[PDB]
Amino acid sequence: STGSATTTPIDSLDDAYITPVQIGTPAQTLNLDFDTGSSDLWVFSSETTASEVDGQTIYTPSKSTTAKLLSGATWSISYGDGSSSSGDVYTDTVSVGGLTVTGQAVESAKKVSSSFTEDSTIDGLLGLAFSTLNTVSPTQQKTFFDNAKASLDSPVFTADLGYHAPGTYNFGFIDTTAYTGSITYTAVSTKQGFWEWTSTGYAVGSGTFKSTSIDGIADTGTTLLYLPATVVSAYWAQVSGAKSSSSVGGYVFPCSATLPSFTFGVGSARIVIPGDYIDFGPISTGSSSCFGGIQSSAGIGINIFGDVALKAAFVVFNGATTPTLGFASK
Repeated sequence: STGSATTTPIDSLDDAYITPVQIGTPAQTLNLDFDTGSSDLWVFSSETTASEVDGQTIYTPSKSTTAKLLSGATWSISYGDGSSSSGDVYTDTVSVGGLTVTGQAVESAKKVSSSFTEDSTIDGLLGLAFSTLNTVSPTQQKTFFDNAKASLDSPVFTADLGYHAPGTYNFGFIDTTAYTGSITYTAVSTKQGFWEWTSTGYAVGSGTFKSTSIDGIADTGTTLLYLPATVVSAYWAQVSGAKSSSSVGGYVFPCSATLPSFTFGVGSARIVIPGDYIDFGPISTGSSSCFGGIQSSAGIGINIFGDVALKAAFVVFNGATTPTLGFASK
């Protein structure tokens, strides 16, 4: 089997991407944030505190003939950005782009933090990291991808995120028409539950490439590119007037600037992030100070290849017995 779904930016800055997901019988379609940095499939639901719902589409398990309460199971998750959610658990039929899993754990939110409430366009998350991070207790549950894996033509999914435009998540096959040149594969460590890999270095604009190992995670659920402070300083030093602002919470730059590209290494290959991808616009409406898309990972504890980086590539998440990551230009 295979699946193929379109993923769409939630706003004009590509802050996140939503992908339609069918849950239950008859289908209830929710728009979920596919997140390769976590491993819970959770949804706004009929059980969510009413004051914490503001425009989201909710899953109503009582209206699904295939929904079954997973007796005794609860979940609770906190994310890197400080947001959180929790609730109880159903199993139900879940389909993504024609690919169907029966008995998928669907985690029903009773509580969500304000950040989720305020984002009316995101109805939940669909985790695509390794199932070892799944927070369901007392019986840990598998991700959609883990459940689908044995049925897939090939045990892979791919992320093809668009810049200010729709893109694609595919399951079970590699679309050889979706990228240019070759795919370069690189080793993955699952020791922390993430798609963790080591970049071979970087360049700023037309500058020389610096060979240096950068350990980080491929995370579709993080907006920006978070790298070591040395790297990030070298980038923003090439932008006149750029500075790190503690009051704003990162690097800002004059909105009149033209940003340089940023290149990262995948083995001997190179992925080029165009400068425009690094512009996240005015810090506040009407401001002439703009927020940078490359930020320091210092104090996160890990480097994160988020959407800013991933959308410059066709990315293969290979879930074979020995997982790997592949990157191609497109």
